[PDB]
Amino acid sequence: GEELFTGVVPILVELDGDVNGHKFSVSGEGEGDATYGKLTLKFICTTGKLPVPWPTLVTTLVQCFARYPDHMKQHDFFKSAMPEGYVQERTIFFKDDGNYKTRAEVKFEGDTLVNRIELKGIDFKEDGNILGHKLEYNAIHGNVYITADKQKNGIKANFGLNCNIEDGSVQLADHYQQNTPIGDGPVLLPDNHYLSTQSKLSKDPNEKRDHMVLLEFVTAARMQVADASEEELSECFRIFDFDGNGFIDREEFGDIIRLTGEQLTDEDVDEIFGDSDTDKNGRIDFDEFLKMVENVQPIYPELMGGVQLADHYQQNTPIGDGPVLLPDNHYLSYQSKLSKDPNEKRDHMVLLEFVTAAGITLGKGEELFTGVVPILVELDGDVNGHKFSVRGEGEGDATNGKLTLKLICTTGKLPVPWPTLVTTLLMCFARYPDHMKQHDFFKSAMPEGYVQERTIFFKDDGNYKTRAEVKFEGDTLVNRIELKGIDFKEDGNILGHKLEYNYNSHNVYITADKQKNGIKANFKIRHNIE
Ligand SMILES: [Ca+2]
Ligand SMILES: [Ca+2]
Repeated sequence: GEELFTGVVPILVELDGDVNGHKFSVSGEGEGDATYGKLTLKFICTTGKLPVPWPTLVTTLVQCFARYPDHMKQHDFFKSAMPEGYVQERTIFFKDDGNYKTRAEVKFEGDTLVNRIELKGIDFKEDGNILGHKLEYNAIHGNVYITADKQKNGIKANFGLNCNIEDGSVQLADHYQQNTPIGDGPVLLPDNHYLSTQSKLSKDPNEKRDHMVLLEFVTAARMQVADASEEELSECFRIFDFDGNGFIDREEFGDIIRLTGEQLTDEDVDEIFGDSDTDKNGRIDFDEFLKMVENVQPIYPELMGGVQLADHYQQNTPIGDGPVLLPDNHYLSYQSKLSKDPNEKRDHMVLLEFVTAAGITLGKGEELFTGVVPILVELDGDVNGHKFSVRGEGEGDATNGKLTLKLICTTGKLPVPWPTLVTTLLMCFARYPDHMKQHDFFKSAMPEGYVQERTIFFKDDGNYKTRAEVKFEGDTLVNRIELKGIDFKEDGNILGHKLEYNYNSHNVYITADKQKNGIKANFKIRHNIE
């Protein structure tokens, strides 16, 4: 016990850095107010031009200023180590680039809180997104998951931080953190929890040097099921239970836990599954899931926090009278990269989709997709009376389950966010493994093609109804769509444009519909809000 953080405390930050031999120094000053979770800092590069983007360094450049609510004061390791302070060490893995390693001492000198850091970066690409300065200068946010490290009298933390790339895509930085106290005195060791962190980056008009003004909020939180509605907990469970049978099995848990962060091995996954399946029946029931949400703090905040759910109900029917393949149950694993063509002036979306068939253990018109195949996409839509059109082109590569599209709004400004149309705007380009080729309805209906219909239910907002014909005209695969949307809120997340420009991974669970000579599927899409 000793909260030197009752009122407003002055901060000093000093960083000495070396990334791929490019050395630099940063100095910062400002103030922290713990009782709100508020930091205000200005940082100067004192060595001229900073050889990495400012937002890569935000996390390195004072978690002692977090606001711990009254029910969590006994979980604040950071303040408990003051005034002698703590060592903070990290490794930060930039996906498809290099890594930073950092060591800092955070402590009081007089009445000023000081963060002193050495940072070493290696194996960066000289023209990747970091050394090539291809990151936007925006705002970053995330949740820092804290667990006790009893053996060092400290804490560990892990989190994935996303920063926007200039092309509209998203750069992942995987953080592994360790804190240990400098002095010998007692410290608070916490239950599992997280810091909700928002960072706002701006410039000072009156500063010539390379620099960053930072406004940051940090709030401690701990997920408790008692703080969520039956509806919210049901939804969360259904993300996991994507085959709809009412229980979570090991294959399901595998895929869906890996959406909470990139940091889990097959063994971590076996361990959490084993610990959550309290009666050892090989499935996680609803009650077991409730306790697993408190035990594994990332589950709810990462799957459902700041997320607009979109419930998809889908049906596919052949256009021709020819024989088709009606599959056994299975799913399509989807990953999606959204970006922007820097030379297109119209409102548009570049969409890259990776699609592979899974979920059956090894335990005719396919020939048309051997084959890089050109695509045409045409959508005409009406949402709450707002008319629009999209027209696009690209290519599908079935054997790598890859497709690329550029999609243009030809009616000016698109009155809904582009991500709400991703599922509407080519399942025939899935890669079906060799043991599942007899389960690929989509290719089997080509060249005459299939009708794809859906209803999409945006939680606490309106719905889209869609009908598309997917077929070959010549050597071009064509998706033609009508969409009708009703009962949207004019300032909800769709018509108010409050959805981020990125996309999560999802599994589409497919079952046969023998009575229609087709298939159906239902899946939940998770759209990030802001
Ligand atoms: Ca299930
Ligand atoms: Ca069980």
